[PDB]
Amino acid sequence: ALMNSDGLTGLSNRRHFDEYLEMEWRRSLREQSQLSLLMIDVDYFKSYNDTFGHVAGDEALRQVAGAIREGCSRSSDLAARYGGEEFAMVLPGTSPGGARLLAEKVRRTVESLQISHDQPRPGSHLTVSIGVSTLVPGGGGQTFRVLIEMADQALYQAKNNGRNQVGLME
Repeated sequence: ALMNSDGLTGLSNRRHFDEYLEMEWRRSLREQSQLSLLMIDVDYFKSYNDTFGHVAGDEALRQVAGAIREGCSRSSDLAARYGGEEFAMVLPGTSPGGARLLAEKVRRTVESLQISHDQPRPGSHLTVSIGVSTLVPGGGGQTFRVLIEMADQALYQAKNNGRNQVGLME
């Protein structure tokens, strides 16, 4: 077993990520500071594995992890593979605008890989959709997972508005 990382990509694993996110949520709750989150998801990944095989798939995920840690400039940022082709990045102290720009950096860096795909049509390249959320944590029964929920809602927006794009929550 691995304690903090993902075997395939070498990024953080889900458990390590969730724990960090909860600490940062609570930090932001006490500071009343903005906490942003990216949920990043390879487009047409099912088709991709079916057509090119799980080895090709794994190599693609590895390259995407590379794109992702590249966007992971600042020490306080943390990137994980949440599961399958789903990744996550926490961005403490990051405004909606800053979160969105960084997601665009990641999105473009993924396109720069030029990984050939035949979706949405022959001659295409691998892309990611990204949901961005940001919140100043509040009172009552509101856990850190609301931030994930918001990003996942943003992710649906991006996925249903044509993919290869960033969705936004607020």
